[PDB]
Amino acid sequence: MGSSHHHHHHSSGLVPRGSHMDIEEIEKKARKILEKGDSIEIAGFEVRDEEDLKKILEWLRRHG
Repeated sequence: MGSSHHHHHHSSGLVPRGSHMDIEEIEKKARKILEKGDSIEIAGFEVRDEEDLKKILEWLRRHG
């Protein structure tokens, strides 16, 4: 019932420069490769889809 993994639409994106530094800012650059028809290797992890971007999102964000 509603298997909606898409947590980000990516309409365009303002592409901000936050003091916090969030993967949101990086995802506007990163996903732009994925939607163009290539794969971007983020932090040595080969991201091919915005689904693969969710793994490097959570793993890098949890990496204290």
